[PDB]
Amino acid sequence: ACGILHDNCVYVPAQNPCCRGLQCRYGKCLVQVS
Repeated sequence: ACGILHDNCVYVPAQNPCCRGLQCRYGKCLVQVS
């Protein structure tokens, strides 16, 4: 259960719980796409 593009999360990259490619923003894990 890696943090997804709309999975509530905090900006702690050091221990990124998200799927590699997504980055936690204070609130939700942002899909680091542009």
